[PDB]
Amino acid sequence: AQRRKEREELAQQYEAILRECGHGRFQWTLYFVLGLALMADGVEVFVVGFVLPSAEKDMCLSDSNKGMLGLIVYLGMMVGAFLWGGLADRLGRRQCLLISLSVNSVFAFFSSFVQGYGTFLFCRLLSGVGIGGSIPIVFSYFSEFLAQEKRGEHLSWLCMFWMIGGVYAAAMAWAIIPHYGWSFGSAYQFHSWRVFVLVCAFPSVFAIGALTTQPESPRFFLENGKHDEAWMVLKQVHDTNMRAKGHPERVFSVTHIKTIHTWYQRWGVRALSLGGQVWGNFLSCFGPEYRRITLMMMGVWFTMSFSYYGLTVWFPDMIRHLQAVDYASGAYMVYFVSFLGTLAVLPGNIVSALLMDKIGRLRMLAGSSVMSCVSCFFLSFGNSESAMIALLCLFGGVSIASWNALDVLTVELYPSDKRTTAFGFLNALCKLAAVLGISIFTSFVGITKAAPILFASAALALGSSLALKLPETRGQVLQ
Ligand SMILES: COCc1nn2c(CN3C[C@@H](CC(F)(F)Cl)CC3=O)c(C(F)(F)F)nc2s1
Ligand SMILES: COCc1nn2c(CN3C[C@@H](CC(F)(F)Cl)CC3=O)c(C(F)(F)F)nc2s1
Repeated sequence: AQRRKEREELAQQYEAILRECGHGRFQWTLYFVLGLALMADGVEVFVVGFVLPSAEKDMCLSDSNKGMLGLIVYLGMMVGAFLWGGLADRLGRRQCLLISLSVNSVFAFFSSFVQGYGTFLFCRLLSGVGIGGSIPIVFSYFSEFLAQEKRGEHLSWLCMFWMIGGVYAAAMAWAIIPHYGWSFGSAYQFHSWRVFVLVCAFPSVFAIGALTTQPESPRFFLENGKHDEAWMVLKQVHDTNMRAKGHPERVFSVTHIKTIHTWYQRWGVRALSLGGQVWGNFLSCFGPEYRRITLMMMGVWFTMSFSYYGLTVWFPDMIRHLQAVDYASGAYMVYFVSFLGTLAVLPGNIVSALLMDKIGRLRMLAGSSVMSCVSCFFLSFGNSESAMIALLCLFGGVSIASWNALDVLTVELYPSDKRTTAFGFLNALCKLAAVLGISIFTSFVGITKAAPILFASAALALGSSLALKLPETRGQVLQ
């Protein structure tokens, strides 16, 4: 009964406290620290999508087992997303981010030394389970330090690190394992898939190391009744910002903050309680006051992920076909296209970041979705490799804006006590959509050119039609 009023008061006071702390060196530091975490997810996604389907041809496998590994890893990412997103609302943002990154790093490290396909599959699956939790936790964790004045722009600036991780993975793949030799094969060669697997883990290890230095989210502390810890963290933020700005004498004035109020047997009971609470949050996401928002969010996210991850398998085959037609008269191609795509995304992320708080989230999302639909439709007309690459750059440049807007909107539409639960559920749905799109678009490879693009464009059109119905959030305190 009373809790809604108490939480509204908490949000209103928290916004004022953040305005007192201001924006400065602390948020700039946290920005890079969490950017490393996003980069790790980018690296893993690239490895699953482009390296491993290329390595499947050298590692010995039965024909029926060829596509198994990516499916398994994406399902692991789905499970990890739901698990860590749910737990981050009960144990904390920093805690769960540390745990998930540790899992990812440990099993990525272990996968370098295995001597068989089964054990490699196991270790890679658990690495996926680990990394699946990063994005939902990262975005909420960063959002909880941002004042409403420029929260959208600051959240939008965060998405570059994912593309940077993709570029990092592609460059390391080209440098270390050209031709994608993957024999289960090193003897300390420094030019081997084991060394590539190790090098891909560096962003996650650095993320863990840097993240150990950062404080836990004070909003999480306040929502769980820990007044003094939240006060200490907020004082740390204020003092860091003011000392960096050359005003060490300024005093943090906040006096009091609103707050909300055998060994194995004990562990079992604890786990049961945690499961019950996570399930309660997940079911609350479909309560009468959030059901419609959740369903519309599901539709939009599913359609966007479906179209993108279907194109991830459509485009390389189109390039191969065009190259074959031209020749009728490698890793470097992937690295080159990835680098150009990142350079194309960059202007789109700059523009969307600068406009996010100027024109609102809904208009950004709708315009970017329409432009994404049309740019996807244009792919059917490419007659040559250069034109195809240019059109892919166009599509990425326009779609990054819609993904940014939907990230901000997803952050702001859900309350802090279940934000990471909602975000994790949506991210798990996105990875399920990735699985489905990859399989369905793989089924088209032998048939025709146009139907996959028409299908993706229709999916994006439906996504935009749903996106038009979401409520605007610009100019509101973080619920
Ligand atoms: C909707 O379309 C997306 C496609 N991206 N993409 C690429 C390169 N990437 C890889 C992407 C990033 C990550 F997912 F890997 Cl982490 C960004 C990008 O541009 C290629 C290839 F270069 F291999 F040919 N083919 C396609 S489709
Ligand atoms: C709801 O949960 C799922 C989310 N995934 N996701 C990502 C990761 N991307 C970026 C996409 C490729 C693009 F070219 F379109 Cl930017 C594909 C993808 O999966 C980001 C990002 F950091 F990139 F901004 N934001 C969110 S939300």
